[PDB]
Amino acid sequence: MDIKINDITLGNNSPFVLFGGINVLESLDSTLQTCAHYVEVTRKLGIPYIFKASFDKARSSISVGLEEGLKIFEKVKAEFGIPVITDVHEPHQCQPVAEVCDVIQLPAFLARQTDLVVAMAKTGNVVNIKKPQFLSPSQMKNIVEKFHEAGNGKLILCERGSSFGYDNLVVDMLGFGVMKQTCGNLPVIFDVTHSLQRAQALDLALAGMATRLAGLFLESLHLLEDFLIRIKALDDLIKSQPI
Amino acid sequence: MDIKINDITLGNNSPFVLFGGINVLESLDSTLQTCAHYVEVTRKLGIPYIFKASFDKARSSIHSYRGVGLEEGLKIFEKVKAEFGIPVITDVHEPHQCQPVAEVCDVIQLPAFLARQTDLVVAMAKTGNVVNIKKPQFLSPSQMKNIVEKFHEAGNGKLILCERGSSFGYDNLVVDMLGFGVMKQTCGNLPVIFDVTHSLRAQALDLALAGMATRLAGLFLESHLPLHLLEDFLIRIKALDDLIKSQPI
Amino acid sequence: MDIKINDITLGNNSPFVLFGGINVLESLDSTLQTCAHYVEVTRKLGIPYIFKASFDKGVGLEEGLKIFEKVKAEFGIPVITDVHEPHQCQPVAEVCDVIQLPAFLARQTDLVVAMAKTGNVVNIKKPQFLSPSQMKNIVEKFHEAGNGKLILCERGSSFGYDNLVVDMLGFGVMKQTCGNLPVIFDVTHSLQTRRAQALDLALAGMATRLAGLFLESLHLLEDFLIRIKALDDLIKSQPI
Amino acid sequence: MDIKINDITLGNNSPFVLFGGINVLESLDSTLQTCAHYVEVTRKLGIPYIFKASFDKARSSIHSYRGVGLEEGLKIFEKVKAEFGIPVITDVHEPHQCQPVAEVCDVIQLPAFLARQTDLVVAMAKTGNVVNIKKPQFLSPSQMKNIVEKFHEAGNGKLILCERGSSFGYDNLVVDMLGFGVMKQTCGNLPVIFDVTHSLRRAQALDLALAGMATRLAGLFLESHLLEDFLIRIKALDDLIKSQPIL
Ligand SMILES: [Cl-]
Ligand SMILES: [Cl-]
Ligand SMILES: [Cl-]
Ligand SMILES: [Cl-]
Ligand code: NA
Ligand code: NA
Repeated sequence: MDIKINDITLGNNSPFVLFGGINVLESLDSTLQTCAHYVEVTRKLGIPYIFKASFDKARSSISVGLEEGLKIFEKVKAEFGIPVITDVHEPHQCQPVAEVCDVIQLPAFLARQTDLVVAMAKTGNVVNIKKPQFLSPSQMKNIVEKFHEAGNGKLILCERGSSFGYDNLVVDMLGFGVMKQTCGNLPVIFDVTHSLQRAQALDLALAGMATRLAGLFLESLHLLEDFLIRIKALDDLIKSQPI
Repeated sequence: MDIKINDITLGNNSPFVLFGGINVLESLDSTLQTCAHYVEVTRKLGIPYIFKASFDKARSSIHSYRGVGLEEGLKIFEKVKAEFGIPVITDVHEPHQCQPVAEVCDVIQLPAFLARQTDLVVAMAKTGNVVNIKKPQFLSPSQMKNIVEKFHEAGNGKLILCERGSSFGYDNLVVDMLGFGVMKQTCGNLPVIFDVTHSLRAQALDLALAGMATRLAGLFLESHLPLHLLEDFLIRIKALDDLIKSQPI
Repeated sequence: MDIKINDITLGNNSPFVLFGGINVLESLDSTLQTCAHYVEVTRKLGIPYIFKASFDKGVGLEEGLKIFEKVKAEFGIPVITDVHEPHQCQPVAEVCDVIQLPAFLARQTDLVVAMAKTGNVVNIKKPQFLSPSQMKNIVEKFHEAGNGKLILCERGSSFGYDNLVVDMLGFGVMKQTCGNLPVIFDVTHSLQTRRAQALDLALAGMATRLAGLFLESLHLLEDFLIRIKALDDLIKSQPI
Repeated sequence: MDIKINDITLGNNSPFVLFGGINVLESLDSTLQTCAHYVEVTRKLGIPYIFKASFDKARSSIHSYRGVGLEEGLKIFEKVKAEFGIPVITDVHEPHQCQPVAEVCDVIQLPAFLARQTDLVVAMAKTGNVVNIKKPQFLSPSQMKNIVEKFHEAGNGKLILCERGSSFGYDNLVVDMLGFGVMKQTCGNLPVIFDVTHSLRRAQALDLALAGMATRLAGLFLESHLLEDFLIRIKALDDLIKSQPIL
């Protein structure tokens, strides 16, 4: 199943879409500068692009938030004409965030919170569902089920690694196919950035994209360019072969 | 460090406290009947007892009943306290809930999945209430100190640390019995309690006895084990706890 | 199921047996020194005791087996050692009451068969990568090769990289699926990924009701065992 | 570091080499027939190929056939080499097997369960042959350097590291795609190959094999027109990856 995000087509048999941006919105000018760089690189390589940012470091020490965050996203969308993606944490956030942000993201540790699931679904926006670090990939079916029961089928599934002992993550490359097979071939994307815990990012990205995926998260010599050239070469090859 | 909870002393070298009750508040009379059975059995055996329930929580389907909700839940907690004279514990998900819940409930509980969330931590801290911190299944025991430090910074030192197992492959939990000691040593010997119900019956008994062997402040369980085998179960736990606690560290 | 080892009754509802000794036999005099201490401590505590040692990581099988014979003569206790080769099993088992399948060799069917054939009691070291519900597959093999006198020895489970964790639920899974054969707990291996830690882990494991405790390890052993004995005595006095 | 295995160049920046064949040797006829299929497919695609089989090993039942044994097994290997002109690989379990096996078999393989058995390591090293070290599922990739050091101390540096997956809770194996790089960085860029079969459906094996090979590896190891379609896909990805300069 493909999802149309403005003029972008996202699907497991389409050319991969890059999701990327900043960890957390600090200011308008630093956001616009970061987004400009991604746009420039993706444009010249011909890779579709969706800008990503959080308005919150929710876990940091006692060390811009919603209304100002949305203002910045509005400007990003005006200047560059691309879609954006952000995370939501509470039901009450969903409708106002969804008014501006094309894709809204369910954090992996909140995936069981059915009140947030309902509030997200109700917006009718495209939703990115991050897989919990503890969950079998065949269990993503059950979260997909909830969204469908809540009346939203515009769903993206997002790998971010699995718990591996204490304080470590491994990515099970078999999980991609399991999610595609059990969840009706919804777009599957790979959060490489959060899976890592640094040519390691490139190895990981390439291994994941070798399984035939809709897209990838990457965080930004011209390292981003160098990575994307290689990922695009691999993606183009894989997508040119019959499934 | 011990924590006083009304007349109860909670401490890693005190007689274990039972935190027990039900999953979600659904009905007043049913709550009172279940609580009555806990109270009756714990009184019979001389075990300190704190009644547990959730007023609002996610279930396995989007429309399964989440509980009576905050306003009716606190009314039910009030009736439990008035009838039985015992402390109660409940969880919260959002900062706005922290004050109204803390006014009524003796212990407030930070769900394991929210335990790294700063805004909720600060809001819970500022109630001044005793707080039960559930250890996320994806967190190492030496990292509990980071959560404790946030609470300390925000002015609240009355903290309990609650084990509920660690992710082990897919869809599975193991409880590291060494984690208890790591939490004691790294978090200033705050009370450590063991949620055997969510760490998973012959099983619950084995796992409870193993955990309590390491010398813990308390045991945390839900029933709907089977309610009637509670006395059998608690007899064995109290036996072990009394033996362990009666020997010097 | 209980197993008789000479005068000892080994079983999940009998008083726990200690397996303990030295890593590798280096000399006769040394062996007798370490063993005498274990015997002296355990005798006064009333804890049945089986002396454990390897004959090669040191002195080799020829010298090793003479040493073991001397231990048995002097002290009158059973002994336990690992075997690595099918040919070794018969000669070793003439002397050593219990013979041990190393964890790394657990899938080596020709050793299993050669061990079974001796009719000796066998200690099966559970690999850290084997689940407790798969131990029944090793037990199957020994049963088909005609030997049912098996002890299952827990050593911890792989937990991410390097680290080990002991699943306290695995003890019960092994009892239920392997016909309640004696289960013992190698607390030491489980740790080498310390005094206070070994005590907590040993107490926790023995709280699940086990046949024995297995150590790869001013009066630390005696004081450790007092505590373990107290727990065990309590647990074993409770109806199952 | 590359390794020359007759006319084959094995290394992390060379075209991938296929290792595969049969589980245990039974007869000359049976062996030649399976090996012929591998040879035909790999020759048709221009993929270097090393035939694999065991002469003697444990099975999943105590009375399953362990294989034809050392003497007849080596006779069969000799004939595979003469008939097809390819290198072969087999595992050894005992120091005393190492010399005669190494007389015939181009690569000798250290089973994962024996990875830390010093006396076998030494005996394997002393043959001077190319050695394949199977990485235990309970050993981390940074632990492989210790095995490598043993071999080096015993005088043999012609070593391949073979990934097989890692223990992941109960029963499951996961392959850490990051472990390949760790092994290359810590072990002097010795050839690393991927045993995709133990690591575990054709669909599944394909995904996993492609993922591993995307990290840039010396070879692919199978414990076993289907093989053709599979290899066509692996070669496509390998050729692409290998054709680009290392970043
Ligand atoms: Cl709870
Ligand atoms: Cl959790
Ligand atoms: Cl041992
Ligand atoms: Cl292995
Ligand atoms: Na030669
Ligand atoms: Na040679």
